[PDB]
Amino acid sequence: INRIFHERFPFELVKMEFDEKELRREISYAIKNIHGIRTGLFTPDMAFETIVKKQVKKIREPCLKCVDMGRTKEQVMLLIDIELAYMNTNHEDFIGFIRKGWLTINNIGIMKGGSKEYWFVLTAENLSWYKDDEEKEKKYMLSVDNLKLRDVEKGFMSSKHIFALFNTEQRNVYKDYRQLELACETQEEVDSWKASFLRAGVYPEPQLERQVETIRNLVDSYMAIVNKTVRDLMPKTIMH
Repeated sequence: INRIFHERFPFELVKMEFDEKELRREISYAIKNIHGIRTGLFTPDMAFETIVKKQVKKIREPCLKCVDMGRTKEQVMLLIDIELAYMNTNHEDFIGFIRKGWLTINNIGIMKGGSKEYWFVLTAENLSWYKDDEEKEKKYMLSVDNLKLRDVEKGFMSSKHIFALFNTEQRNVYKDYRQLELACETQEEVDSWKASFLRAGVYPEPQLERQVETIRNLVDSYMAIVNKTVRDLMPKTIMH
């Protein structure tokens, strides 16, 4: 049973919730107030320390519950007070810081081999084509952003219904050979694809924020260490 604790206890340490909006408000005001009258060149350190101390002070609750599940409690409190006395930034911290289907190729070059069906996956973020349906080859990748839909130039006979994907806002050609014409058996599939591409985001035919996020990245990294330590001392302090 006393080893149910020491495995329930980590659960009590992860019941803590943080209001990120209030957190970013406090970080911003901390940076501005620390510089005082100056505009500052580098991110202040006291902004990091002030936030971390506020979060560490909450660990007292689960630790006292674990004990209940005089001298023992006094030791636990002391082991938490000493966590607020010094910020050891050398302890392994960050030092120095939608639609799928088979589609054929209409414009065939030497690199295409022939007019064959390829497995195509469309997501909100990117586009991918594969020789098979295992989605492992990753032969061709194309981004949804900076992409535009195009129609086949007048004169093409609709033996197969085709839509074209052409990247227009990138210097990366993304292997857009002959405008990357993809054919379907019926027009309904082509229109469904075009709608899917546009829904994905395809074109239809202060520096203070970086500092705030950098502080947040550091605070989370440090508290990962602090939680690891308290998870280790509590099973030992109570035994001793």
